[PDB]
Amino acid sequence: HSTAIGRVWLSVIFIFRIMVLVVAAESVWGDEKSSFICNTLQPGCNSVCYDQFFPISHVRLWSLQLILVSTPALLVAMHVAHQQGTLWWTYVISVVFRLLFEAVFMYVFYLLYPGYAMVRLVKCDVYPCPNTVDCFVSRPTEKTVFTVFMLAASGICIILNVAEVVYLIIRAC
Amino acid sequence: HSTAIGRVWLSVIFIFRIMVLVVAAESVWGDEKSSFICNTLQPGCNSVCYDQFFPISHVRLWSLQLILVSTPALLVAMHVAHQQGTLWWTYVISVVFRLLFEAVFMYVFYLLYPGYAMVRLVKCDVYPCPNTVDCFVSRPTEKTVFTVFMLAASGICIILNVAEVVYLIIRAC
Amino acid sequence: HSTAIGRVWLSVIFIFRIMVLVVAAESVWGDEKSSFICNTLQPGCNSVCYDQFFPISHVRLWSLQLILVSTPALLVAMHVAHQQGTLWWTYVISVVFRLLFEAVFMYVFYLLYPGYAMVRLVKCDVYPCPNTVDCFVSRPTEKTVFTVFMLAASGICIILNVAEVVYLIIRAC
Amino acid sequence: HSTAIGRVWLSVIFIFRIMVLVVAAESVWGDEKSSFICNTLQPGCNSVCYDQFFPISHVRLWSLQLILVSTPALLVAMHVAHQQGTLWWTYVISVVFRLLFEAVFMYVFYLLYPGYAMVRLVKCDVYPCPNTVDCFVSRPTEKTVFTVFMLAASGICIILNVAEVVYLIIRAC
Amino acid sequence: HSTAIGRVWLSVIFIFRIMVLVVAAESVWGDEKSSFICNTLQPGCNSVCYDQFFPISHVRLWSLQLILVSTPALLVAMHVAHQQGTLWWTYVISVVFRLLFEAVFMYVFYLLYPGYAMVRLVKCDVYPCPNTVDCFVSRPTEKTVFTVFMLAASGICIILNVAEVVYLIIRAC
Amino acid sequence: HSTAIGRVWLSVIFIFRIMVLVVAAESVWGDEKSSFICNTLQPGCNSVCYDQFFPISHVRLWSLQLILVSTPALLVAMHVAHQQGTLWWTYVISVVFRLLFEAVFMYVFYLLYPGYAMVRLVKCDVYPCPNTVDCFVSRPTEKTVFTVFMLAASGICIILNVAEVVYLIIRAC
Repeated sequence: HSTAIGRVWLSVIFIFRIMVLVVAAESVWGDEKSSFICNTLQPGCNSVCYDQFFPISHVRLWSLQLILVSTPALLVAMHVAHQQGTLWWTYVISVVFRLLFEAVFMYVFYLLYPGYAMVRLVKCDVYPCPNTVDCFVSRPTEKTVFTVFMLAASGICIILNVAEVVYLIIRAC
Repeated sequence: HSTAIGRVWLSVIFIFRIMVLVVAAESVWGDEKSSFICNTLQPGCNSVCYDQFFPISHVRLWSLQLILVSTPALLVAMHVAHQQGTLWWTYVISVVFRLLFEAVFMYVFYLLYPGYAMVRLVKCDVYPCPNTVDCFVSRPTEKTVFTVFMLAASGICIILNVAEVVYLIIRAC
Repeated sequence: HSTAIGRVWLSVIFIFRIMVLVVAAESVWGDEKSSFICNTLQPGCNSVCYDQFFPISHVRLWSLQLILVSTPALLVAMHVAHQQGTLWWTYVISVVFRLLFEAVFMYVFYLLYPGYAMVRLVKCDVYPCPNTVDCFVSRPTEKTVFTVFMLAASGICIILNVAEVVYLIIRAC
Repeated sequence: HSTAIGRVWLSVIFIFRIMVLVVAAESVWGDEKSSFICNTLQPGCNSVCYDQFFPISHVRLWSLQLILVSTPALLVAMHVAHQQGTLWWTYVISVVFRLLFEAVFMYVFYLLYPGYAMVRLVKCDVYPCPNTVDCFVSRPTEKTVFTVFMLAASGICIILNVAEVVYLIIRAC
Repeated sequence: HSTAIGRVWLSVIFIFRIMVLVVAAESVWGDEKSSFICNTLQPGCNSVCYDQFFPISHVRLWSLQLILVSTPALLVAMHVAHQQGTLWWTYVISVVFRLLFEAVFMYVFYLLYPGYAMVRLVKCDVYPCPNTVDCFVSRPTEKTVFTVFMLAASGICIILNVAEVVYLIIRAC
Repeated sequence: HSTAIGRVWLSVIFIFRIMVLVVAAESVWGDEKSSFICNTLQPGCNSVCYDQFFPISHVRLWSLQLILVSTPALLVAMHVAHQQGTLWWTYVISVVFRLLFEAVFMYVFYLLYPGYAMVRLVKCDVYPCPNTVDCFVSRPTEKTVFTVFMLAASGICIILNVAEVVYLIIRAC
């Protein structure tokens, strides 16, 4: 029932995000916290500083995004298999929710990590760490590269979803 | 035999909980105890303080909940395959037990963790740790985010199960 | 050839034990010995004290129990597939051996771990540890919770197997 | 083409050895060398003492044994599938080689580990460790229990293979 | 629709790259950063020096390359399955993009790692490491061997893709 | 199209090498470098000495050998499936290349590791390690046993491949 821009391109880009996330989950972000060390001798400051600068990691943000993005698609597949009416409205609503999930997660990424580029050193000033301590991020450049790849793919998904809605509206009218 | 509110929505939400739990099991809670350190030099206080504040972890609580929730569904599938009567009563009983398991595990979550928000620092006062020691939770914010997601999905399951019972009762009458 | 009490309930409970054991194997008991530390500075006392108090871990005891319990079931399936007589006697013998394996492993659990509740601190007095040393068990409460779940499921299996034998005897007579 | 004593019992026991070995490979013998510590401060003596007392571990000895035992069975299956004559001689030869592999590996186990019972402490006197040092085996009792299970299953395989040869000879004559 | 030089040789070489990358991902590059130590006592200099000399690791560069190389192939397969016109132009465009991805990633490898040979010692001069510190690469020779294998396979892919384009053009004309 | 000596024996031996390599990859060679320690206090000498004495590990040498050995077999399978002429010449060429790969990798094993027997202690004299330092190999005897098994299987493959060529030549003439 889908048009060519979402049947082929959107599915392939989604598979691309799946494969990239799987590669970068255990490998790039495997030692995100274990190798996250701070210049201070205060016990327990590695954990609090890591949590302060990484409230939720990129992989798990992308993992949650991919699950949320695929949820309307899973709903349609579950709904179609059980019904088998006007399923066109159901599909366009699912695409709209998919677009909203992409936009929301991209905006969440902007809020959580202002500036899509990891930095080697982060200035951590939180209890119990005295004054400001220097904590070092594991693989900042590698994480930045995969962040650019995932964000670019997400932006492509946003554009493709918008084109999907426009194409379906034009098809209806 | 199920209605639309449980055939599609409840199944999709259950799959959502499965995928989120799988993502958050090895990744978020992988280093829950290894990186759980306390400010004291007393040997063995990391283990006792972790056990005191985490009698059972969220992932394993959710893992047990998902197994328990799916158990009445597994019973019906096993019963139907072997019988192949009035299976409607069997299904509604399974839904009621599924609702009870969701409510019980949510209440257990309330008892074990009063306040659905991890804190960076926990005040541990237990033998052999002298007086009160400061122990630090690994990824408190990330665990809090996944706790909110899982609890929200569980609440949706509770609402959907209640709607399932009401819809079936209305269908019968 | 089986009756309803073992065809459905016993199989589901067995699957429940499988899923719970898989969840609790790598997660709960993954760091049973690595995080098992003692208050003494004597080298090698962590290993000997862990072995003294845990001659065989609960997961491996349950893993061996599940393999042993499923062995008569595997024998019948292997025997039936190769024969395809009076297979009723073969089935009831397999159920009896399954019941005996459940009872033996439960009794073994009683002998190895008198008192089905882990304790945070264990008093270890064994060579080369001088006098008595304080060793700390990893996740004592979480292991206790899963021990209760597994033992309760095993007790249900014992009751269901006894009911299976009684039902088959009543059916024959 | 096989008789009942090897078609059912031998196959089930082989599956039992497979399942037990898989359970005991990553779990029991996972930390065989990492947690193998010696009482000396001499660097590198943990490795040489572990190698001296464990030239080849039980799991890998059993893993090699299971591969070798299944090799004549794999040869027959490969030979039959490609031929599809007097395959009875081929089968009995495979059983004889299977029996020889079981006996050889059991004898190898006797030579490598005289006395089928792990000991907590081993007296290591090898370069560069000065004089005799005390090294501690990880999970000696748990490894002993699984050693007894595997050796008992191997002995059952030896008896079943001998019965297989005798039954086939009686069938021929 | 493909000719023999790409249907057989290109596919086999791609499978060769997949298998080699899988073997060398967890094994060779598993401890790339954990065992990457520097001669300095400055905290956090292992991470910054590793990132400076390895902005993105070879395995993840190859993993991204393989995903990108297979993307036009995945697009054609997705497009063909949904269409089922002049698909010859679509295929040759996919081959051209595949060739460009191979060339771009090979050039990226040249830029990121000038000189396709790992060195045991790297001179790291970056904040906060004082002056120049000596950092040691894990398995430099083994990584060099797999780098040569992967680059040689990539060069073969480039040559085969060029031959694919030439053969198709000759076939058309 | 293959004769009996390569259809059955060569395939079974190849499967034997696959299973042995899989068993010995994560288990025997899992801690090859992590537990490779040297008697010196010079930082970074564990890595350089390990690389000096193990330019490429046995498992990865065998993994590359198995991929290379199976490559001509994969080429024939890919070629046959796409053609479906004189495929006999193609098969014998593949066998010859398979024999050459076996011989080349065995000779490479001789060059990289002169003497097919691991030694507990290796005399490392390389920068920055001062003079000659004593480094200890992890599981030298266990690695030696698996080296003998793999080399013996490789020698059997060489003999079987030579017999395959001779048998095919005799069949043609």
